[PDB]
Amino acid sequence: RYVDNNFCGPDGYPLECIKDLLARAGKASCTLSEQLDFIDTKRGVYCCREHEHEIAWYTERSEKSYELQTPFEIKLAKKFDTFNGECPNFVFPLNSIIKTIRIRSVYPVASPNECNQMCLSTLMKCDHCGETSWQTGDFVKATCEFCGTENLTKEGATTCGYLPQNAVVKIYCPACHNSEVGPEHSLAEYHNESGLKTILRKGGRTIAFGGCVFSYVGCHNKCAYWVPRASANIGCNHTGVVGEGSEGLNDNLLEILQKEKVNINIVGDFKLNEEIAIILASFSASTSAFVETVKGLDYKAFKQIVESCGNFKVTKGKAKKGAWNIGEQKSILSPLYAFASEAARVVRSIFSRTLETAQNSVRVLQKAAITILDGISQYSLRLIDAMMFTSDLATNNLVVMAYITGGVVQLTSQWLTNIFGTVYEKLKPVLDWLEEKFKEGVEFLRDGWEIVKFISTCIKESVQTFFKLVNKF
Ligand SMILES: [Zn+2]
Ligand SMILES: [Zn+2]
Ligand SMILES: [Zn+2]
Repeated sequence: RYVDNNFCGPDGYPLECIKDLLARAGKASCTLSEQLDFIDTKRGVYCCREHEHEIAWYTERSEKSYELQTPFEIKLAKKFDTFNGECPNFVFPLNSIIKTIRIRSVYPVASPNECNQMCLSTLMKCDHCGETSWQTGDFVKATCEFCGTENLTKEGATTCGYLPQNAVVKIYCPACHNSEVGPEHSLAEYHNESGLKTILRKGGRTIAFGGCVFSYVGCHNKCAYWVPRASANIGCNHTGVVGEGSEGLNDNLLEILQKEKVNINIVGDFKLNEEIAIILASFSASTSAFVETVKGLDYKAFKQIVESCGNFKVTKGKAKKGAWNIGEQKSILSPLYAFASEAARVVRSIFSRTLETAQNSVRVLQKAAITILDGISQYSLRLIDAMMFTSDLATNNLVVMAYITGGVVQLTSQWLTNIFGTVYEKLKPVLDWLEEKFKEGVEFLRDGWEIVKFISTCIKESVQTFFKLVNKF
């Protein structure tokens, strides 16, 4: 059984066998340092006659007596210097600074509408698809971004995203929706009805998830509010990764984020990729504000907006060691890019959905694509239109491609109207060609995409064929 260098367990709480040792010795009321000196006299790891409490973690804790040590007393956690091997799961990430804090007793909030909802992610299999990816939600259920379905949380790597100010977690509160109990219930009633597996201690009930320890504050509008009473900080307010496989993931986060300023490095041309779009969304108050923000976006505006927050420095050119290299297309489902803003959640969903393509025409795929996009947000269509037609959008997501590509027949009609002054009968074979191309379904989505960009901001082989047809009239 592995402990830290203060002989507390992997979950941050003291061990029963150590409390019994110190109690028999009459050291229970002593300060932490005196208790540890005693334990060392008993040979530390081998102070128990039935255990070998190998020390895996190095932690710095308050002097508070051992029996009163909790995850809320930790200030620093990292791998123990002489421990050769991989670490077991630990409540906090390694190489992290730990901070600690009805709602008025926690945050300077004027009303619940000023609280921000944290982004909680779990790495797990989606039953609906078979894919394994980072699903976004809370500590009870999460949504699979590929298909939009909800799955119950399972054991695996977990993370909380970048901490917003006044961070809360909003959970469906069955105690309030159950009309027999309703709002104004007692605390005991909430925890008995919620049905989720909390960690019960003499000091209350808490939840350990994604590098934070949450506690219950209160309810509003039949939702329960939890707050990260304790949270890790590995750099730029990121809370790191905990759970199976977290050690490798943390190494990737620490290399990039644990700096005085996080270097955002745009490699090659500045294109509004999925990764850049969500980084900018992180700084937008609302989805509607983001729609206005992305209009006319270029590198300079991106640099100014991102750097204005103080935690980042934006540069461009060649890839650099230790920098946040953006330009090679990487998955947006990661502990990195775990932004908690409203606009960021919409952007993540838009660029992560897939289509159920089965020999369908472009017109059919567009109808399905719009249905998906409308479900995500009523601004999703205006947001995509802005990114595509007032900026320089690039993606390989089929839902976004299907929505835009299906409109090429209307854009072509208007484009030909603008060039030649009206719609001519001689130009019908160009529209008829597109209608036949729509029968290719997925096979034409990339070809149409390039055509839309060509006419949108007015040469690839798909456009050379189309353009040659137009030049016949
Ligand atoms: Zn023991
Ligand atoms: Zn899925
Ligand atoms: Zn409630």
